[PDB]
Amino acid sequence: WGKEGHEIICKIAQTRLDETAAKAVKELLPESAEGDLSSLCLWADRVKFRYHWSSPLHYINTPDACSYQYNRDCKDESGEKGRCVAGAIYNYTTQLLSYKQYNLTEALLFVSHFMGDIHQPLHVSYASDKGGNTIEVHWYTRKANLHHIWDSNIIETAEADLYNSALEGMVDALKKNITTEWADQVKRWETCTKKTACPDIYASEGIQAACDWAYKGVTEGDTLEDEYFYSRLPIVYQRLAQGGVRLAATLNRIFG
Ligand SMILES: *[C@@H]1O[C@H](CO)[C@@H](O[C@@H]2O[C@H](CO)[C@@H](O[C@@H]3O[C@H](CO)[C@@H](O)[C@H](O)[C@@H]3O)[C@H](O)[C@H]2NC(C)=O)[C@H](O)[C@H]1NC(C)=O
Ligand SMILES: *[C@@H]1O[C@H](CO)[C@@H](O[C@@H]2O[C@H](CO)[C@@H](O)[C@H](O)[C@H]2NC(C)=O)[C@H](O)[C@H]1NC(C)=O
Ligand SMILES: *[C@@H]1O[C@H](CO)[C@@H](O[C@@H]2O[C@H](CO)[C@@H](O)[C@H](O)[C@H]2NC(C)=O)[C@H](O)[C@H]1NC(C)=O
Ligand SMILES: Nc1ncnc2[nH]cnc12
Ligand SMILES: [Zn+2]
Ligand SMILES: [Zn+2]
Ligand SMILES: [Zn+2]
Repeated sequence: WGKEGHEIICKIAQTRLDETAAKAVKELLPESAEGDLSSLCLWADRVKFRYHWSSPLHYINTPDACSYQYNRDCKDESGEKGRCVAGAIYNYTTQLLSYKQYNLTEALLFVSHFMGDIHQPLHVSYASDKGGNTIEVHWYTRKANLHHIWDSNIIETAEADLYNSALEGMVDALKKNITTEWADQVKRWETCTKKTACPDIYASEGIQAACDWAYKGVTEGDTLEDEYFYSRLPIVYQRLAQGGVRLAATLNRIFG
């Protein structure tokens, strides 16, 4: 996701931390963050070139089908197994279990960003179109690629048009629904029988959404506007809420 999506996910997650995880996050954040995890939830995107080995860790490339399997797909262009967002999440969550050898401030920031990215449908999608990056369309009157529409345009258009430029408005509405509309599902989103995290569950859901909602109905050159926007917005809400709820559930398991 772009900045807004990661901020939303981290804002939701930080208010769902239990006391031991809230304590560990406050201790691991640098002073400049002023205690706010969401002020650094895009840090990982800012080291894609300084730490070039980290670039493939933001997504998963799959064959053209609605299927995801860790052993088949979690590898980078060189074929090195484990170098994809699911493998990164296992890596950095395992490093945080050592909290109170690695920089754990970086592990916390990578886990926060990657838990977000693994919930963007087009970050678990086709290698053949680079996760929709090569599908060129128009978002209303402007040129955009489909990947960027999902990382940024849908959220930005909702923030301006539906929330009158208050992104805290979108956060607040998601938090209200996590409490009043989605409570039973939220309990399932939080459940993980693994030691730490369950990224393969989230990636499987994500390629299914890429097929059914993101790629669906889209052809190079189409103009995506109100019909696509209103029909896809609920899936974006769902994924941002799942990302926030799961990031908190994971950090609570790790630090507890
Ligand atoms: C798990 O997390 C660790 C910590 O961020 C990652 O370690 C980093 O791994 C990369 C290689 O993938 C290392 O870079 C390479 O280093 C060697 C020289 O040491 C150099 O020959 C290569 O050109 C490249 O720069 C990097 O140094 C290393 N960083 C640390 C602090 O250990 C690891 O990649 C992650 N694995 C995942 C997410 O699957
Ligand atoms: C752990 O990693 C973080 C992020 O890479 C380091 O913090 C950065 O430190 C440099 C100076 O070395 C500053 O210019 C950056 O502003 C810092 N980034 C952030 C996000 O705070 C941190 O120093 C590392 N801790 C170590 C080496 O023990
Ligand atoms: C929170 O949930 C409410 C209720 O489901 C959502 O509002 C509904 O949105 C649908 C479109 O998905 C409309 O067709 C209904 O008319 C709305 N219902 C009501 C009572 O207004 C709302 O969009 C959700 N907000 C978030 C951020 O998830
Ligand atoms: N190749 C790729 N596949 C999916 N998402 C991406 N984001 C940046 N590059 C990507
Ligand atoms: Zn992102
Ligand atoms: Zn992206
Ligand atoms: Zn990213």
